[PDB]
Amino acid sequence: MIGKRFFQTTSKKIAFAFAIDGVLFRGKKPIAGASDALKLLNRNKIPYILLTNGGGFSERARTEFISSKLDVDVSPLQIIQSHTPYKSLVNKYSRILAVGTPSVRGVAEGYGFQDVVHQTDIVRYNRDIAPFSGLSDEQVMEYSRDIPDLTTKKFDAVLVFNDPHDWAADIQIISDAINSENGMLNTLRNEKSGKPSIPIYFSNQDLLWANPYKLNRFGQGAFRLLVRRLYLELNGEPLQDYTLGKPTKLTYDFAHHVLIDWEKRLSGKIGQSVKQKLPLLGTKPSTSPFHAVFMVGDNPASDIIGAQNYGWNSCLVKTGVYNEGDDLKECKPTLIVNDVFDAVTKTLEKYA
Amino acid sequence: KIAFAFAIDGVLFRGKKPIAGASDALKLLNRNKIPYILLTNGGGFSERARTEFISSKLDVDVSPLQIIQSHTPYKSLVNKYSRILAVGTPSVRGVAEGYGFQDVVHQTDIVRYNRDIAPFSGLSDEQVMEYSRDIPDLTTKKFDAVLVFNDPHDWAADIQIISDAINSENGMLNTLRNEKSGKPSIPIYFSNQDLLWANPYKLNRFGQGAFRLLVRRLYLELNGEPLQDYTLGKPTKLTYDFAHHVLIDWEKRLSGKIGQSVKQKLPLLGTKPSTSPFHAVFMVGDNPASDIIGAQNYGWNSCLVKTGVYNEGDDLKECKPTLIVNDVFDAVTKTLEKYA
Ligand SMILES: O=P(O)(O)OC[C@@H](O)CO
Ligand SMILES: O=P(O)(O)OC[C@@H](O)CO
Ligand SMILES: [Mg+2]
Ligand SMILES: [Mg+2]
Ligand SMILES: [Mg+2]
Repeated sequence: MIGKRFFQTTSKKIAFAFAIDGVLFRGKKPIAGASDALKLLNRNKIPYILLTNGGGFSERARTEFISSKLDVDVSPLQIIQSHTPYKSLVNKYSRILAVGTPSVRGVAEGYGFQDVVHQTDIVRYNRDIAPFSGLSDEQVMEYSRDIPDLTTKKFDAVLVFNDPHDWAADIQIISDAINSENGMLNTLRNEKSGKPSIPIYFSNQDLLWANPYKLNRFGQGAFRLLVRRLYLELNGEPLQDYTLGKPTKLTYDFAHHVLIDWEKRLSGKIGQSVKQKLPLLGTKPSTSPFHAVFMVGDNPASDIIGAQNYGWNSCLVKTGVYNEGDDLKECKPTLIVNDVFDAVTKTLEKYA
Repeated sequence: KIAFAFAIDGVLFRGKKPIAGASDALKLLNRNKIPYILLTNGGGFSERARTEFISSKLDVDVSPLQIIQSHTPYKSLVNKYSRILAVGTPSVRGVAEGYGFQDVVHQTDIVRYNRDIAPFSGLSDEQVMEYSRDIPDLTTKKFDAVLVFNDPHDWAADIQIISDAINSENGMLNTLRNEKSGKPSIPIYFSNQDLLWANPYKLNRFGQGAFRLLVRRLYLELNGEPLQDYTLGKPTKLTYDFAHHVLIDWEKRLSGKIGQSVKQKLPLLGTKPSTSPFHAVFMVGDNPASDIIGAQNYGWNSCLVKTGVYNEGDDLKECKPTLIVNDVFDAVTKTLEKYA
C-alpha cells in the first residue's frame, strides 16, 4: 500500500469476507468509505465475498442493490446470506414453513423447495390461530396466498430465513408446528420432548445488529431465544434446533467454498458463464489457495468469534454493534479499526 | 351469603361468542339475587365498555362496578408515575387516560416518532396514523414506568421498545445505560401471567404470561440478572384482595346498605379487606394455573370448567378445584345446590 494505490508484493493470495450491516451499510445507506474500500479491491482483483447474516431477498437482488449504492460491481456469486445454505435442504424437506418477511416465499421457491408455506398463509387461513397478529386486511391480501392441502399434508420442517415482522403471530405459528402431531396443522401432541415435532432451522443467532438507529437492535438470535423460551416452558426440555449463519462452522465452510470458486473466476481459471456448483453442507473445501482470509465485521459474537473458530483472521470495526471498550470475551480480533476502509488498507499494508 | 367470581375467556365467552349456558348462568344468579363479580385477566377497554358489551351479548345487566380486568388495579398507580409507557392494544391508551394517568405514551407513538427504533414492526403507515398520537417531548421528558395493560399486537416492536425503556438511562428515550443490573431503569408492571388462554380456536393460545417470559428472557440476556418486575392479575394476592374489596362493595349495593348514586371508592393496592362477609366465594375458571391456584391460595372455593384452557385428563399437578364440571351453568347450579 502507498497512499491510495495498492501494489502486489507477493504471489501469496489474501482475501476478505465482509459483513454488510454495520460494516458497509446502516440500513439502505452506505457507510462512508465502504464504496472506496470495495473499489480498491475490485481495481486490484483481490478476491472477496460478502458474508452476511442479513437476508430476505434473492442473492442477485441483494448484490444488484449493493452494486448500485456503492458504485461498484458485486456479483451475485460473491454473497452468502443467512439463508443461502438452505439451498442445500431442498431435497430433504418437501413442504416447509418458510418464516421471514413475505419476500422469503419467493426466495425459497427460487431455491427449489417443492411446497413453500409462509407464516402469513396460516393467519390468512384462520385469523384466530394468531390472536395478536398485527396484519391489516391490506397486508394479509398482499403477503399471503391460499395454499392447497394446507390442513391435510404434513409440514416437513420450519426454516427461518430472516426476521419476520409480526412476532406474536410468527412465534405462535412456529410453536404450533414444533409441538404438532407429526407436522399436521391444527394438532397438538400429547407427549413432551426436547425433540420438536418437525425440525427447525434458524439462519442467524445474532442477538444484536446495527441498523440506522444509534442503538443496537435485537435480531434473529433474539427471536430464536424467544421461540426457545416458550418451547422449554411447554416441554420442560430445551429445544433441539439447527443453526446456520455466522459464527457456525456450517456457514464458514459453505462461504469458504464460495470464495474459492469466486477466486477461480476472478483469475480467469473459470469462465464467467460457467454455472456455479452448490457446495455440500458439512464439507470443508478440498483445497485452499489463500495465505489468509480476513473477516471484516462489527459483531464480536458473530463475525469475530466465527472467523476465529474457523481459523481466519479478522478485522473488528467500530461502525456497528461493537463500541470501543466493550467486553470482547474470548475474541481476539487480528486488528481493531475505525471502519471498513481502514480495515482493508491496514490489512493490505500489514499482510500484503 | 355465597358469592361467585367468574373468569370470562373460556367460561362465559370464546372470543366474542357467548358459551352455551353462560347467559342462563348469570340470569340464574340475578333472578336469585346472588352477588358475583367478573374477575378476568383479559382487558383492553374501559370497565364500562367491557361490561356494556357483555351485558348486550348475554342479555343480562352487568354493572361496570362488577368487573375487575387485568389492568383495573393500575388505577391505583396514577399518582405514582406521571409519564407511562402504556403497552397493549391501541385502546389501552384511552383506558389509561380515563384512569387519570397524566402523560400516557402508547408504544405505537414511538414507532410514529422513528420507524428505525423497531425494524421488525409490522405496523402499516395507515395503522401508525390510526393507533398513534403526536406526543410532545417524547425525547426530552423521562418515562416513569412501563405498564403492560394487555397483549399488544406487534411484538417485535413492542418487545424492542419495552427493552429500550427498562435498559435506558433513567427512562430517557434514545439512551442506553452503562451498567447491567437486575433492577430495570424504570419499573415495569405486567397485568396477566397466563401462559395460555382459550380464544375461538380449538387449541390454547399464548397469552400475556408468554409475552412476559419473552421480555424477561431478553432482559436476562442483556443484564446477566433476572428482571425485577411487578406482577398483577390472577393468581396474585394483589389482584384477589382487590377483587375481594370490589365483591364486598357490590354486595353492599345489591342489598341496599350503599346507594347506587354513591361513587365507589378505589380500593388502595396491596391492602386486605377489613372484613370477610361471605360464607364462601366460588371462583369459576378454565385455567388451573391462574383461576384455580389463585382462588386456592386466597382461601376461596373454585369450579373448574372444561370449556376453555383445561381438558379432561390434564394433570392438575398442584391445585384442587372444589368442583370440576362441564361448563359455567353446571358450575353455578351444582355449587348452589350443594353449598348455598
Ligand atoms: O452484519 P451482517 O451483514 O452479518 O448482518 C447482520 C444481520 O444480523 C442483520 O439482521
Ligand atoms: O379467563 P380470563 O377472563 O381471566 O381471561 C384470560 C386472559 O388471559 C385473556 O387474555
Ligand atoms: Mg453486522
Ligand atoms: Mg400490521
Ligand atoms: Mg380463561
